[PDB]
Amino acid sequence: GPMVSLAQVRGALCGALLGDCMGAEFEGSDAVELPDVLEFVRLLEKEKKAGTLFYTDDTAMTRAVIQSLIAKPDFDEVDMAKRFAEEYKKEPTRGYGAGVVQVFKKLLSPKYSDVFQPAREQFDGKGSYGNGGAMRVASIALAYPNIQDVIKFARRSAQLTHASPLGYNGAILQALAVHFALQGELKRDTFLEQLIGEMERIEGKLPFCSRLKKIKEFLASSNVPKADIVDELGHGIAALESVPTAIYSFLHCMESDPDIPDLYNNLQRTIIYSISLGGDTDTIATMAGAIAGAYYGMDQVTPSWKRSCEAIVETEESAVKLYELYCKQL
Ligand SMILES: Nc1ncnc2c1ncn2[C@@H]1O[C@H](COP(=O)(O)OP(=O)(O)OC[C@H]2O[C@H](O)[C@H](O)[C@@H]2O)[C@@H](O)[C@H]1O
Ligand SMILES: [Mg+2]
Repeated sequence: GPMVSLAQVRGALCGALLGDCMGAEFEGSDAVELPDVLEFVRLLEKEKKAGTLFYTDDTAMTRAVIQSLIAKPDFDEVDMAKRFAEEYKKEPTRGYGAGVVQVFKKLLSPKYSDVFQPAREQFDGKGSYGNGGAMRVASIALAYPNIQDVIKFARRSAQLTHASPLGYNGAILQALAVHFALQGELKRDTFLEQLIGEMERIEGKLPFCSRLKKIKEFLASSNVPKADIVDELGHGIAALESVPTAIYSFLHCMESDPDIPDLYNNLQRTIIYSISLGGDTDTIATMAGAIAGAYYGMDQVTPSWKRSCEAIVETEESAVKLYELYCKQL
């Protein structure tokens, strides 16, 4: 349908920033109540001062990825690794995982010449199964039209910290989700078909595909409890329990949720619903918000919501530069 607009590249970046900043406020609290979320959102819209919400590691790594792609459009993983590690070093308290810290320490030492190696040594050679690969990967889909490029650069961006296939395939799936959200206004069943299609290839036991199948099920039900969603899809720091959950959040909120006032637009709905799931609300909201931002575009990123976020202005700016990458690759 559409060729991809700047509105959609902005959409996706602001969506992710929103999901980070807002979901951070409920993170690690795993009983979250939708009433608390709505109450927070109302308070947010009335805030007199701007920039009251600070972003976390999710956004910090995101901006590193973007500065790398801008600087090295061809994709330079050494450059990207350098940016990750210096970002960590500049702002180490933004919320990073306890494991991934050790990667940044290693990459910052003279001791390593292979940038993938520290990630390979995580957890006894098995590598991290965490969602930190996925939480930052969106920009790959915004910079690279060609799905092949999206897959291999998602893998490789992720592999700088997440050496387990659980870790890097989560990053691929989340980057795919954004890719297809972008390519016109796809229908729910087509969107899933695409994702199952690509992940059956990439994976083939079949963890992500089975979660993705589980998702197909849930969208054929109506009034699915949050318990059931959390039970099957998860709401965890593990990529396997967050990426599919974020994807489900996005698809669900294409339609009305009886419990969320219809005066909230689709992207708002998506963020509110993500946070209501609890767990790692931060990373799930940032991922779902990126998919939703790519799909509905900037028009659903409301002035009252976005003015609350740290670095909103810089985010909007960076999207123009991402957009130019995208346009170059066509
Ligand atoms: N293979 C493994 N073996 C044992 N434990 C693991 C393994 N993989 C992960 N863990 C556990 O997973 C934890 C995180 O793995 P990390 O690779 O540090 O971090 P991230 O970048 O994925 O970020 C994950 C979230 O954390 C932040 O809030 C971010 O904002 C994300 O929301 C470890 O400390 C382990 O207990
Ligand atoms: Mg975080």
